[PDB]
Amino acid sequence: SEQYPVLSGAEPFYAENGPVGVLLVHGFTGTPHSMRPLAEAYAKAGYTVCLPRLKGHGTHYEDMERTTFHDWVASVEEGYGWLKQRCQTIFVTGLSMGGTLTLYLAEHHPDICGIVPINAAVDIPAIAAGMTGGGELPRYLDSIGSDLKNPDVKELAYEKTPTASLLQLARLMAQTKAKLDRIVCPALIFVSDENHVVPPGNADIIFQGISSTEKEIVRLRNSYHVATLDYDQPMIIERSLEFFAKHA
Repeated sequence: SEQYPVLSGAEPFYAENGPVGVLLVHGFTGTPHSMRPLAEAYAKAGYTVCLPRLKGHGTHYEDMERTTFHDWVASVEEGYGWLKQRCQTIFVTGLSMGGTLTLYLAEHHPDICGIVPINAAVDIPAIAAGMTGGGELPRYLDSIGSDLKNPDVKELAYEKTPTASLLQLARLMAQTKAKLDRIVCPALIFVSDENHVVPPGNADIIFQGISSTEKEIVRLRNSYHVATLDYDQPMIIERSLEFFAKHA
């Protein structure tokens, strides 16, 4: 149970429109802020939209510290269920760990129409390494800002990362990576060529691992990791809309 109140800007976003739905998943220590411009664009295009707030996110990092990856999965599952009550057709898109959760969801549901992971994380060796090796880490790691090309964007995210939450992320990534072959729905995979957080190599692990018969990669050349708020935002939105229309 969250002990801290939800912060302004971190609210989930819902829009009831047509029978085709899009689930949007934000990232680790992040908030719905990172996916909001996408959610709004898709809503305006006539899609039913669900952008949930991950448990322990958008409140306080102490809440986050208390969560496990199961809680984050449950938050996304709640959004899937909300769409299930309203939509004949469901797409899922997500940034970073949101992309990881997008893959995870496609691995455990048979009726997802398509996925759009954006810089999804499935293998970050430094993380598991540090959780089981190296020296003892502080309880909280200091955030020093978001990986963005555009300097004038401020992402709404925690100023500290609970180290305990890193193990949860590592477990989520490991279990998602192991089950990639269960994914059969069409996939549009975005990857930033320059990325200082997730190795772009992850996109290939995903591309090769999934069983999808229709899969594509779009390499973004004008964005860093937080691409949804970076210069390539218009392309991400446009290509995603084309993807939704192609498969619905």
